[PDB]
Formats: sequence, C-alpha cells, structure tokens
Amino acid sequence: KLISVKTDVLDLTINTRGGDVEQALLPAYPKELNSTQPFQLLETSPQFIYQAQSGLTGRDGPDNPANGPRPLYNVEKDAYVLAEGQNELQVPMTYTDAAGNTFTKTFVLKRGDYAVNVNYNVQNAGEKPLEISSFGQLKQSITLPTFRGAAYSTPDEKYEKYKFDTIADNENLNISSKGGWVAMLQQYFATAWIPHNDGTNNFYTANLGNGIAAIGYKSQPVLVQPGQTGAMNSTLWVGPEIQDKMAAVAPHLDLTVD
Ligand SMILES: [Ca+2]
Ligand SMILES: [Ca+2]
Ligand SMILES: [Ca+2]
Ligand SMILES: [Ca+2]
Ligand SMILES: [Ca+2]
Repeated sequence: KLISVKTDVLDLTINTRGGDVEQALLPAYPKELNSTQPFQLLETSPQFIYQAQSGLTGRDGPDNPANGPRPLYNVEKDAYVLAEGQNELQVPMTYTDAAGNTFTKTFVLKRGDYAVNVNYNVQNAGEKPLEISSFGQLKQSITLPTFRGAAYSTPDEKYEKYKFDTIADNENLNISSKGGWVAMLQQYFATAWIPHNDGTNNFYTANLGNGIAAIGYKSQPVLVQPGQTGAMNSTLWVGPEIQDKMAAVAPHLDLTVD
C-alpha cells in the first residue's frame, strides 16, 4: 500500500513494497508562476515517472530481486504528519524474511528540512553472516510530458554532470569512491542520494528501457554476524537549494542548483 508522510515543507507518498518515494510535493513552492498549487518534484503517473528508490541489496538484501519479491514492510499507520510540538517525524517500517531476520527501514524528516534521512537496521537471526549493501536510485523519464539531467560528486572529482542523452545512448557511469553523492537536476530543484558510510561506494547510471534513465549508488557490502544488528544510513535530498542544510549533508551538494 501507499502511505502519506507530511511535514511543513514536504508531502511524500511512499510505497511500503520496498519503501520507494513515488510522489513528492513541495507545499511551499508554486507549481507554476502565480499558481497556489504545490510544486511536484517526484511523480508517478501514466505520462511521467520520477521516483526516489532505495533499499538493501547485496547477497542477502531483501531488495535484491534474486532474494524474492521487494519486501512488503509493515507500518504502524497509513498517514504520518509532523505534530505541532515536534521537530522530527519518524516513519519506521519493518520486514521479516523467511529465515526470521528483521529489516527496519526508517525515514526521518525534520521541520523545514528537505533532507530526508533513510536509515536501516538489520537484525541477523540466522546462522550465516548476512552480506548487505544499501542502494539509492533516482529514475526519471528522459523526455518530459537550466541543465536537466544527472550529476555526481566524489572527493576527487567534486562535480560532474552526466547527460540523459549519454544514458539513452547506453554509455553509462560505473565509478567507485569513498564518500560522494548522485543527483538529478533541473532549474531550482534537485534530488540526490547521499550515502553515509566508511566504505567504497559504487555510483552508476542505467538506461532502464522505455525512455527511463537512472542514477544511483550501491554501498560496499557489510557483514552482519549471527545474532548481531547492523545499521546503514543515507540521505535523500528532495527540494530547492538550502546552502546551510546541504553543506552539513555532503560536500558540494550545493553545486546541484548552485
Ligand atoms: Ca533466489
Ligand atoms: Ca537468497
Ligand atoms: Ca577527471
Ligand atoms: Ca567535473
Ligand atoms: Ca568532465
């Protein structure tokens, strides 16, 4: 099912199968000049797709399609709203696999903030180590229903654009680095995935077919030992440039809008 997650600046629709962001509205920004309709950044419609996907892949990650269906997470409620007397809104969802292992995925949103934390906890109830990588992917229709396209950053390269035309020509990115981020850009707004780990991340683009481009990251896998709990952290930026907030999330994220 879909759940609604709302703060003062974000209106998100999240699919509990996998935990992808299928729609994102920015209540504070007009859809069009002189409109009071909210700007729609992420969108899933028959004409257009622009989604922020994420999960746990690697050998034992439930979102790895070899491991079975995208995990259908359990939630406490269908609608989450930031309370007047709260600074933070947490949206925890839980999935138990066949073997009894527990996977918790939590979205954390803050008042006035366009950075959404997406964090995982993995409890290993079995007898073998669980090898897990987190991933974040931004996928979008190449042609719409000043630069529009993708970008990324590594500590070394700092800023790089990647054109949708290049992806459509099936020439794709495949680079690995500590730190870094990936993004999709348009005038005034960006979406970006930012891993928070100490490993070597893999950043890539893909042509997903039917005129859909993707950019994403896959983290270096970690091992969660039998009986142990493991944690994986990332941030989704979804909104306009806010220099101060962006700088604390990742170096040079401000270059996406600028
Ligand atoms: Ca299988
Ligand atoms: Ca398996
Ligand atoms: Ca270079
Ligand atoms: Ca460059
Ligand atoms: Ca270059």
